[PDB]
Amino acid sequence: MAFTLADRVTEEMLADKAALVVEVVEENYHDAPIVGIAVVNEHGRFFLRPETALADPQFVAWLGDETKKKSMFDSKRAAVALKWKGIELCGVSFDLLLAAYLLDPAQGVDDVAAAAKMKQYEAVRPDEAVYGKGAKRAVPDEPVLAEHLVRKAAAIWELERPFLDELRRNEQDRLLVELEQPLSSILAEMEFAGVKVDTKRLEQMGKELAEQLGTVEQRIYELAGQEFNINSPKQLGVILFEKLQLPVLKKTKTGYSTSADVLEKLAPYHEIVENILHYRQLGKLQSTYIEGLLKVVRPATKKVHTIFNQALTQTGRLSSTEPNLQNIPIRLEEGRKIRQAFVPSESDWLIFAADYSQIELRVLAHIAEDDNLMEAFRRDLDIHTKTAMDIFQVSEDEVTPNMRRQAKAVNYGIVYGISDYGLAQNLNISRKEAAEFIERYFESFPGVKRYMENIVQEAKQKGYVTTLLHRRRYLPDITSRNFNVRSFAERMAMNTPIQGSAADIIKKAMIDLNARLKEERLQAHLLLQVHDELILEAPKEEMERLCRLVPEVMEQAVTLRVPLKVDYHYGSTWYDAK
DNA sequence: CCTGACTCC
DNA sequence: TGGGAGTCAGG
Ligand SMILES: Nc1ccn([C@@H]2O[C@H](COP(=O)(O)OP(=O)(O)OP(=O)(O)O)[C@@H](O)[C@H]2O)c(=O)n1
Ligand SMILES: OC[C@H]1O[C@@](CO)(O[C@H]2O[C@H](CO)[C@@H](O)[C@H](O)[C@H]2O)[C@@H](O)[C@@H]1O
Repeated sequence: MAFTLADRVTEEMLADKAALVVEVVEENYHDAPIVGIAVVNEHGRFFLRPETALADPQFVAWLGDETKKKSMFDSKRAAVALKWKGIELCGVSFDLLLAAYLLDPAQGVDDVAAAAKMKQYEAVRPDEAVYGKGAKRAVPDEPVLAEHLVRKAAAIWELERPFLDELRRNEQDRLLVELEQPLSSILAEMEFAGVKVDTKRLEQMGKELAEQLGTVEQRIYELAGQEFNINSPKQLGVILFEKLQLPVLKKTKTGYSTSADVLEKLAPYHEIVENILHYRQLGKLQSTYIEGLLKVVRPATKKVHTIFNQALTQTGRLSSTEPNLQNIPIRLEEGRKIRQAFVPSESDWLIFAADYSQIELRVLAHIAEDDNLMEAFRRDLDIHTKTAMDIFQVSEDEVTPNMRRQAKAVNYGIVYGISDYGLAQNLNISRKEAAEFIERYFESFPGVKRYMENIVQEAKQKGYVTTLLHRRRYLPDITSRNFNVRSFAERMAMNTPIQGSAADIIKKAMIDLNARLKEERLQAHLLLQVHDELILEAPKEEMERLCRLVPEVMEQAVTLRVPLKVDYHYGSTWYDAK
């Protein structure tokens, strides 16, 4: 494959359509080096040294010109790496990573060669083959690097039309061009902005937490009558089931289980299990949300810059890494205080948080077209209280707080394909009763039962299920003769349209919201998405406007057979936005 | 490296 | 024997 290893940018490199590679080899692309650039267009194939091209005013103009269209793979990686150099990338019209992901998330496409494999294109090597793995990873010599980047650009160039044609075939071209590609740009902005962190506060928390871990630890050794590694399920298992001879409720492939559920169930036998559960909660706060977080905060700006993986989950959700900012504690007050350390990036700005209320159950109502469930939402009746009345067969007055929490377990459990066994184990109740709860649920919401049956039938017939905005998931195990393998696929068939349609909706909301913020020239901007909620920061002056704009945009992103409902709060820290 | 903890939706 | 994720310590 012929290409020019160029020493300067020329006009023919700047055509109004091109495949572009802006190579960042570090997995975490924030403030990462760009090791090489390739361009393929109608006029030829070119390799450019970053030091050259990125200092060349014409090439920089071209990159930032939205009418000069680029086809790329993982344009967010390039856009963010470029942002860290103060260079704007616009005009990305095709992203091969996002296209491959929409066509089949199960393939786990993470490099151009893997995408190319989908169309039997083989004139390009896998990245791991060129760079090496683990401790062996290195940028090769220029001629080897140059050929690799050009081959990746040539592949994107040849593969664009084939991928667009299949997407169009699948009714997924708009999903790519109108949803995922614009979202990619919004996520790039979010990641690059980062979130500001009050490190003094975390370090203090860590100091205090270290004291308490030592206290709990020593008390556990007292109760056990022995020292051991409490963070070793293997050692813990010997203490519990051999030394203290507590009952063995469950084994894993490797040995005795010490899961939270098992330890909870052992509480009537020995008090130490409650101490141990507490110790492990504290240890995770320390290791992950104090120490782990502080490791990744940029010391001069005190910001953390997550990476949202847009092409990973099997249902269309994002994930968040290094650090994961989608699993910051909230359920326990001690852990929830971590959120006091997430603060606005400017003086006199505030954090604004908006969350969909029960979006999965509303989506289930919509998709199952169950009159009873639809009506409950149409009238905004508390769905957990409703399900309690049905599964316990009582009037609204007689529903105790605990009955509501059990009904809640049923409501989400049904959405996740739970069995009477799992429900009984989760609520620690009789399995006979758990079975009754489920039978009563289905008797009360017959449309949901028909949905579960129908969607499993559809998956068997088509080989995949689909979401509201035409995302798909293939389920080749759905007709397996093996009960376990088939059962798992059946649960995926039932859950994916629900979870994935919810993901579709919040993504569209993010796009609609950014349009409105820019439309109104507000300084407010998105910081995070946490599956069913959006977190922003803005000047304190803008709260009044956001209180109106943010929920309206989120609620109206799509129109279902039931309303969508959005709650929202704001305050001086993420913790206080409640 | 994998497993089994913890955390979130 | 409930869906979708990431990180950490221990082994
Ligand atoms: N028994 C339960 C309860 C909750 N969840 C989950 O944890 C998430 C958050 O649940 P939650 O906040 O409690 O939902 P709400 O309906 O809003 O509860 P509530 O009305 O009391 O505020 C859910 O999306 C679901 O993934 C679950 O898996 N099993
Ligand atoms: O850049 C995000 C994009 O890159 C991929 C590889 O193509 O994932 C890589 O980067 C992730 C973010 O740092 C890492 O978590 C990872 O392990 C690495 O392979 C895609 O999966 C992702 O969408």
